[PDB]
Amino acid sequence: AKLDKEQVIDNALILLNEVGMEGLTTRKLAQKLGVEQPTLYWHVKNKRALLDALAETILQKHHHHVLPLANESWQDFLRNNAKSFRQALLMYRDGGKIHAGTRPSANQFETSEQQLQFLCDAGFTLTQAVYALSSIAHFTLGSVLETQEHQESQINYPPLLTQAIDIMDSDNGEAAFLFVLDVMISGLETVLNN
Amino acid sequence: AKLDKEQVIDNALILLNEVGMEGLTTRKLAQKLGVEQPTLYWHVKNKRALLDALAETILQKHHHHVLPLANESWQDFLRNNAKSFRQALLMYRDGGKIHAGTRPSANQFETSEQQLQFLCDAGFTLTQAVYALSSIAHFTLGSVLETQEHQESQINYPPLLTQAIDIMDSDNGEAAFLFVLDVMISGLETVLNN
Repeated sequence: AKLDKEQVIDNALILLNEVGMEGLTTRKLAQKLGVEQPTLYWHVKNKRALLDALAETILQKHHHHVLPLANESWQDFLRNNAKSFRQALLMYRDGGKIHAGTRPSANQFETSEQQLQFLCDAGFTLTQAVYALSSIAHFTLGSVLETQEHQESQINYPPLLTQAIDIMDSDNGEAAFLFVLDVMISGLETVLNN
Repeated sequence: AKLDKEQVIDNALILLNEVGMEGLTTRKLAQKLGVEQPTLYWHVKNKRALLDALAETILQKHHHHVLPLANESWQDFLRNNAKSFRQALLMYRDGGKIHAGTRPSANQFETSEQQLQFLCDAGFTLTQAVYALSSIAHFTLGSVLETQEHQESQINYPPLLTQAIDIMDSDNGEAAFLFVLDVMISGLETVLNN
């Protein structure tokens, strides 16, 4: 057959888990596909384009809470959107690092617009809606980077710090994530007050 | 002279700006120092140990709001700690990526303990204090990763999304960062209520 983009990206996702972000290169991916680099080039012009395509595909495949459910409040929508995002980023090795800085793809323009419109319809200004979505994206990304790096690891701390480390690490940052997510929702409610 | 750790790390910081995180390798750093790898080994046993040392040194050199100022409220302390952190992470190429997952070093144990004690003294439970500090760290890290990747880059979006991109990018995420930081503070105030 012809080499198609889905075939390229599915093979790349496999390779990402096998070797990690740093290890992933277009040379290696070409080898895996049994083509030469000029052939792969038409699909992914360089490593950064490859990583962008991986990031987009991981969300498309695994980040499903991208619109509010029927009757869902904006509070529940942000909460569930964040949880869905976090789980999607945790699906692949270096998933957080891969995601950072990427934009929505063409197949996500529609739902990204609807998110913004939804929040505006809830009473947020456009600026406040943009910032609210950024709050969830950035906090979630930071949370995932932290847990992935701690996991990826394969000493006498003071006592409060020793408890702190145990509190963050013992569930891979889940409880802390939930707590902050409710903190953010409550602070946004406060923004809507004035 | 003898090769000392400060000399190793200062040279590594230079190399980090020159080549980036991915490009940075112990082979290249050995070359820069004019030593062989077994000699460098005694300082940094591998790349991950090198990156940990860079992360720690960048905070030591540039992240100065690590304790509350005389008379500072916990609200102002978290705000200024976050701002100080963000600026420190932006000082170096891939500063955000480098930082992710690292722990405080021995020279930061004292101030990390005092941060926790301070928040407890303000009325936070230890668990709430740990989570509050995580909220600032993770959100700030996500904010910096996003701006660094957008900058590091060297198309018809729908209209709200087009405005969203402009709102986030036009000041490298500064206004959004400030807004969320106040959102987090307000939500934490709400936590202290109950």
